[PDB]
This record gives sequence, C-alpha cells and structure tokens, in this order.
Amino acid sequence: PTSAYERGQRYASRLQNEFAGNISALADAENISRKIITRCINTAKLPKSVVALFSHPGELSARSGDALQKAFTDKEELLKQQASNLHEQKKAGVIFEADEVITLLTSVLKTS
Amino acid sequence: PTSAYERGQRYASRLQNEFAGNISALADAENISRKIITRCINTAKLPKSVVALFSHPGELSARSGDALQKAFTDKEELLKQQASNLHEQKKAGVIFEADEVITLLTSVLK
DNA sequence: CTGGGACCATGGTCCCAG
DNA sequence: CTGGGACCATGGTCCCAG
Ligand SMILES: [Ca+2]
Repeated sequence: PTSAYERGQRYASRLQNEFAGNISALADAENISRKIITRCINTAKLPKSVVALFSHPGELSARSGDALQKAFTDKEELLKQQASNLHEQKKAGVIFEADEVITLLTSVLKTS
Repeated sequence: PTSAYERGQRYASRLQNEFAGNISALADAENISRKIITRCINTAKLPKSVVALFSHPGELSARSGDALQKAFTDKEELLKQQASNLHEQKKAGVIFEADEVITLLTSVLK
C-alpha cells in the first residue's frame, strides 16, 4: 500500500491547509480513526534522511515511525546526525534491515 | 495478487501441477511460511457460493477462511445450504457485514 | 514433510474524560 | 476538541514432535 510516511505527508498537508488543523474533521473526511492520522502524520515528521535508511519507505511502520518521532522529540539533531552518521556506513556497503534500522537509531539515546 | 481467496487458487495451481503437492516446496518458492500457504489454499477450498456472500473477496481473511474450511470439513453439504439462506436474507433487505457472516456460517455448526 | 501453537507488530477502533 | 490506553483480528514467522 502507500507508505505510512507518505500517507502522513499527505494527511499533514490536508490537515494543515484544508482543515484548519481540526484532526477530528480530517479523520472524518477520510473515514479513518483519528489516531491513525496521528501516527502517520508523526512518522512524516521524521527527517527524509531517516526514511531513506529503509530499503522501501513501506519498511517503516506507522507505529514504529510515530514511536521514533516521539523518542527523539527535542533531540531532532541527534536523530539527524545519528542517521547521516549511519548513512555513511550504508554507502560503505554495510547493510541492515528495517528491524535493526530503528534500533541502531535509538541506540545513541541508550547507555551501552 | 491481493485477495486471500484468490491466492488460495493461485497457490493451489503451483502446488498441484508444479510441486507434486509438496507444500514445503512452493513455500520456499515464494519465500513465505507454510502456514500462510495452508491458510490461503484452505480458504480457496471453500464453496464459491460462500465467498460470493461477502461484499468483496478481500473481506474474507485467510485466517478466518482457513478457519471456516475447517469448521466444515466433511459437512460441506451443510455450508451451501447454510449460505444459500444467507443469500435470500441479504436479498430481502437484511444487510450483514464481514464478521457477522462468519458467525452465521459457524452458528449452525454448534 | 506437516499442522498445531505460542508469539509478534501492525493497522485499526473505540472509549475515557479534561 | 484531544491523546492515552485497552482491545481486536490480521498476516506472518518460528519452534515442536509425529
Ligand atoms: Ca464519514
């Protein structure tokens, strides 16, 4: 289907410049749960540099995207860095699937 | 493609004339767990008279299909009958959705 | 080989209650 | 209006022991 990220991207535009920011209204004219608009929109708030790490945008879950976006609130720069500082390894041939991508990012927020 | 039911017939074709009826094979052919292929195929073995009882083949999930086909192994003549009525009812107004259908089909079983 | 079962994240819904 | 939280069925993987 359509990647949560790209879904959110659209939900966002829709919500902002067509719905006055009333998410109730947006989730109604899409006949979908308010919380869905939310997860998606949230994921879409991640740097496009993070969606890339995944082979396919569809690899990033709406749940895991929303989760990552929260985990890095007021820590945007760390995310961006830890992403590009992880993209360099990707270019160097280094490969990891979606599952780990999300893990290697929240890693810099954990002790070991 | 898409529909659980559709994949059943799709998975069966390859299962039969291509893999001798060796599930483990086709399973490794289309990198996917055996349980999946079992599920979809089983949905396929269901009377088309039941599948066409849903608002769209995708409404009937592999999981509940596999579930149905099982709740009527050796009682298939009970299904068509059970399903036939359901047609009269949705014909004469009555409008049930995805879930309720599987209940109605399974209700006679107990 | 094969089906059964436990397990998993996910998309999604709906309710609670300022 | 809103998010949080409790829930649910799905598709799916994986191990278990004939
Ligand atoms: Ca509506």
